[PDB]
Amino acid sequence: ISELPIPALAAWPPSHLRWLHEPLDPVQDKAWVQALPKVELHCHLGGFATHGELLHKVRQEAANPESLPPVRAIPLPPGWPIPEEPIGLERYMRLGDNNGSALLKDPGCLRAQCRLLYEALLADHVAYAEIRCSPANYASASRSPWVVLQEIRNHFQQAMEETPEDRRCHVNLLLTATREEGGDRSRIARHLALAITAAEHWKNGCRVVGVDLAGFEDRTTRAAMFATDFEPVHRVGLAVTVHAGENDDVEGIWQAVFKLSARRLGHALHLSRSPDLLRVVAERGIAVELCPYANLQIKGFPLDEEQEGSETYPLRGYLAAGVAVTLNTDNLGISQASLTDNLLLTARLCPGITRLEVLKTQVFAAQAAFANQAERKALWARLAQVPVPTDTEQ
Amino acid sequence: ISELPIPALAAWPPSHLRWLHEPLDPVQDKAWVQALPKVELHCHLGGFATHGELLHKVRQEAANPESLPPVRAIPLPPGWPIPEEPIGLERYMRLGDNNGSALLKDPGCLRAQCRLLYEALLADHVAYAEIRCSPANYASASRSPWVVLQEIRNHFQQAMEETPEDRRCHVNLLLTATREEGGDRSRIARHLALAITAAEHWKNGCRVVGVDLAGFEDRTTRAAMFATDFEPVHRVGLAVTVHAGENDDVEGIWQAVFKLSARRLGHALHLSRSPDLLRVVAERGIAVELCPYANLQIKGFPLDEEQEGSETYPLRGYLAAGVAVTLNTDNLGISQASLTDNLLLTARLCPGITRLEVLKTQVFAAQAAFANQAERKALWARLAQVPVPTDTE
Ligand SMILES: Nc1ncnc2c1ncn2[C@@H]1O[C@H](COP(=O)(O)OP(=O)(O)OP(=O)(O)O)[C@@H](O)[C@H]1O
Ligand SMILES: Nc1ncnc2c1ncn2[C@@H]1O[C@H](COP(=O)(O)OP(=O)(O)OP(=O)(O)O)[C@@H](O)[C@H]1O
Ligand SMILES: [Zn+2]
Ligand SMILES: [Zn+2]
Repeated sequence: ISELPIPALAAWPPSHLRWLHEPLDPVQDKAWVQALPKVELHCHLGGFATHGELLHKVRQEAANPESLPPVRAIPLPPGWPIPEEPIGLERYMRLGDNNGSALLKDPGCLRAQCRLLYEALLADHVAYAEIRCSPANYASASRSPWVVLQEIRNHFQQAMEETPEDRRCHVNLLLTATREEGGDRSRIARHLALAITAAEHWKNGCRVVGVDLAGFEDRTTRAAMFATDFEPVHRVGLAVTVHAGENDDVEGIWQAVFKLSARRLGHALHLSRSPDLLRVVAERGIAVELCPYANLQIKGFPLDEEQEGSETYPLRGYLAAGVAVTLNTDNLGISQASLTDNLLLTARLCPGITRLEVLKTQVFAAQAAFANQAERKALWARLAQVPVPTDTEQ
Repeated sequence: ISELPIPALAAWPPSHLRWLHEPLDPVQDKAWVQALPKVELHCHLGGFATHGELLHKVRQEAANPESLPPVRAIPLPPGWPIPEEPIGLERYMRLGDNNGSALLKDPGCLRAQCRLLYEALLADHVAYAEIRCSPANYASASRSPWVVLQEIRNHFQQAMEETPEDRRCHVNLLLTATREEGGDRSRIARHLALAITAAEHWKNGCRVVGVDLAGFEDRTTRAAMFATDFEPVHRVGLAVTVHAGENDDVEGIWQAVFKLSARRLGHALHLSRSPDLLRVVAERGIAVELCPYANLQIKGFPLDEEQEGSETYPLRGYLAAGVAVTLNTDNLGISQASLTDNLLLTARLCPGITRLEVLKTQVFAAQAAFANQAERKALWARLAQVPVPTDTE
């Protein structure tokens, strides 16, 4: 009874505890996961409303209809959101080209983008969310990166107050310090200085809690970030996550843990290959952020297999090894899947994934979130309200 | 009830749950604290038997009795274990000199030091212990520091194997860079190469799990530590622990976390006066090792107060701030107190400390231990068996 992730599970009757240990059903437990309080740690602001009906809602409320770009032709791959074959990362970023840099530069569009995304987290029962944005991408000749960040913060801080404290999601912001291919270390300096300033401007409500080192790949300009000077970042309270995408080495991961002092790892799908790194990543507490849909589409994994094969999703292996694994959505729009579909696609990606392990990935995320003491106790008190099962008759 | 540390406490009757939240009593709770499955993270091998009956049980086992040095007369202060005035740190170390490097160069005395200490951990109901030692301090012209360490390891492993699994204390070894370091980078290089080699020799039973950078408290050896590459230590899997304490050098602790990648801080008593550093130490999980008796005897703290002041023992503040705080013995011999007596003294150091806060320091210690997945899965299964209270009210 001392292996349950939350203390409230121990106070259940044996009928339900026996139910927690059976495999998750991706066709019947759709309603139990939905009511579950989730925790999002990898969500990109500029990828929420990329195509469909939400893209029109964002483009409709623009403050400069004349400035809005035309909606270019972005055809989704067939079988979407489960493509016939993977599409890659470069070809995956382009599906969200109807929204982002060239759309959200409109102050009006940014309001709907930040307010429609909060309504998508609330609908999903998210209790905590770290949103990732690049304010320097949405700036113009009259709106500096600090002005855009001011707006983004208060757009989420406004939605957070118009919501009852019982169902209120808590949104925090991560500044994606992108390793620009075309931009130089000037871009990094501005990004790291913007987070250090924001990391002390706000102490309550929406806060800038860390920096996301996207572009950690490209081990040719190695690294323009391992020069670092990240010590100011560490002394102001900020936390570092490395967006280890599009790469299959282990040396970068080693240097992110011990030179960058990173606390989370993004899309670290090849950790089991090196068991020495896997043991360190599990004893130091480093958290691994996995995105089921975004990974099945960029990389592609076997679906509905009946055995843990060689090329299977590493979620179950990570859990066995002790790694603190979390499940996220990456791009809500670009992947067309909410935080519930991703936790339900796990049943088909990892054969045998128990529905108790789902609660473990949520308890892990609750410990890997860059929240403060007040924010944690409010998050812990909301995951303690785990809903009771739906179908236990067999 | 989400605040309960141990999932097993959720299954207690509502009558007892209120008992936990009541303040601890350093007298009537002895039987309950004495039976708690405890975790030891700061215990020195060379400070176990410095005086008394134990000091002679060790000397009476040396293979070369004639080689034993004469038993000096070390006068313990009056009041001891609880002095009416602190004796400083340098006096504290000299207080134990009938044991340690001078005595434990004999294979017979060393064998009786690693087995009498294991009997003190069992008598105290310890389920996990990390013991720190300096093999190079006990080496002779014919006994290499690796020969000493290989003997120390097998004395504990042979003691652990002879005890039933359900009552067995798991002992792990930390290699300590002695406080007299920095002089030569040759000795800190032989020290880190011994741990990298030991961290691969043994993968089961008693293991070398980390290195303890003592002397960090000094400035001429803290730069030698910052000039030495610790990267090979991190790749092997060894963890790093640093001694804080008398030196209230905030800059030292900052660099020990982000340069040496330290996971634990020893005697970090001045963290509250640095609110910025107390947030990083409380959000990253860095654990703080506190020694209630070794801290009352080296620094001195108010006892039996009624309400918090401005200089009381910071264990209450640390816990509120979210810091992961552990309680240990430091030197079990030099201080006449076991792990049970250090937990009970917190009731006098910290006014109003709750019986649930005591059980938290043992869950914090369990998460701070440098044990692996197998060791951890067996330590949780022993902390979950928390004894039920005696009176209940
Ligand atoms: N999968 C990924 N791999 C690498 N970098 C990524 C990835 N996803 C996002 N990024 C980085 O995040 C930065 C911010 O992207 P975001 O999704 O917030 O929208 P955006 O800046 O409006 O988009 P874009 O530049 O594609 O039009 C991008 O510039 C890119 O550097
Ligand atoms: N409070 C402390 N602060 C700093 N260093 C300490 C403290 N207590 C012990 N040490 C260091 O711990 C190291 C190991 O001490 P231990 O108790 O194991 O005895 P020892 O070194 O074998 O004994 P001896 O000093 O008789 O040779 C010593 O080198 C000492 O420098
Ligand atoms: Zn991403
Ligand atoms: Zn010590």
